[PDB]
Order: sequence, then C-alpha cells, then structure tokens
Amino acid sequence: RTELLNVCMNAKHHKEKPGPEDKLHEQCRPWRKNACCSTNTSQEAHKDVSYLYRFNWNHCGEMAPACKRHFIQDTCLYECSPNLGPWIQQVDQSWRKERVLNVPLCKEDCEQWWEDCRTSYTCKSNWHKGWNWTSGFNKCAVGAACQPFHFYFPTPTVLCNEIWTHSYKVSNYSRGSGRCIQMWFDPAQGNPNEEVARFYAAAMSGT
Ligand SMILES: Nc1nc2[nH]c(CCNc3ccc(C(=O)N[C@@H](CCC(=O)O)C(=O)O)cc3)cc2c(=O)[nH]1
Repeated sequence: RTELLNVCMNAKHHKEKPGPEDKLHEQCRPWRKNACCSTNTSQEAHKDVSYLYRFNWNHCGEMAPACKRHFIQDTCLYECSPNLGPWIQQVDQSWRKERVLNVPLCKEDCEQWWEDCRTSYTCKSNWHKGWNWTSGFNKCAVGAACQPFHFYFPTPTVLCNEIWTHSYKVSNYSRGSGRCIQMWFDPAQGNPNEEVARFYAAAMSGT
C-alpha cells in the first residue's frame, strides 16, 4: 500500500478503482464525481435488509427514519469514498480482504448520529459480531435484550467507535477543520475529505 489517495479498499462490493458514477442513488449522490460503489451498491444502501449484507436495521422494532438515514450515509461513505486510503488495512475474513480502521469522524457527524438515534432501539453494542443469522438476516441474540439506543451506546464516541468494531475513531476536530472525515457534506461545496486524506497520508508517510 504505497498510494493511499483516490483508491478503493478491497471489501465485498467495492470497485477496483475509483470512477465517475452519475447514476448513484439519493444519499450516495455526493460521490457521483468519484466513487468506489456501483449504481446498484448505492441503491441497496438505502434499503432494508439489503442485497449488500442482508443487514436488518429494524432488529429491535422499526428504526426511526431520522436515525436510519445516518446508517445509510455511513454505508455510502464506506462503500463509496475514494478518500479512506490512510486508514485501510488487511484483515482477511470470509467477506472482505481489507477494511478501514480508526477513521477520524468529525465530532458533529458523530454527535448528530448519536443524537438522532436516541428514540430508536438496539440489542447489541457490536453490530459486526454476534447476530443469529438463521432467519436469513441478523436477528437479536438474546431476544429480550432490546433496550433504548443510548443504553448500549452511552455517549456519541461509544456509538461511532464500537458499533462498527473501530472503523471510526471520533476526532476532537470539528467539521471543516480539514482534519476529520465528514460522512455528511454538501457536494455543491466540494468534497472535504479529499483534503483530509491528503493531509493524513503525509503525516504517516515514508516508513
Ligand atoms: N463505517 C463502517 N461501516 C460499515 N458497515 C458495514 C457493513 C457490515 N455489516 C455486517 C455485520 C455483520 C455481518 C455478519 O454476518 N456477522 C457475523 C460474523 C461476521 C464475520 O465476522 O464474518 C455475526 O454477526 O456473528 C454481516 C454484515 C461495515 C462497516 C465498516 O467496517 N465500517
């Protein structure tokens, strides 16, 4: 891994290389200029128990729209961003050779994500391992474990870090500091992650 900019990780769905995709679905739209995902990938992002991972958001009763939308953006960011290089690593599992680890999510993105989920419900604090997939999609391990979302994710930083086994590492930096990744941004104002990736690829450069 010598070049960490304008590159796609090697997971279950990514393309080999970044590239224009003017047909991306609704929330994935800000990556139409340069994406790692396909029209279909972005399309399944937005759906319940998707073709992507058969993942069930409504494992603890219906998940509130205001919350689910954040998960859809995350999915977009993970499946579409070309600027995640500096945090790519190898792990070698049955469904992805590579993945991202300790992405410095902008303080607010995390807080807002945390905030919008207050009303929703979950049963696990780790959404990568532990689900009963018998049914065809992930169901609750201990069916009676269903608690308020903030019960398993007490603070924002807990949510963003632990829910995806440390794919994020919530930065102290705020949106626009040039030092953290935004999973929400206005494409009309340009892709702010492009400068963030470039910065961090230099701070860890050489050996
Ligand atoms: N930011 C960010 N978002 C992300 N979204 C996703 C999507 C990832 N969803 C899935 C989570 C769990 C499963 C699953 O079958 N688990 C098994 C064990 C999984 C395994 O080790 O083989 C279990 O329950 O025991 C499938 C998809 C990743 C991911 C990520 O890495 N980062």
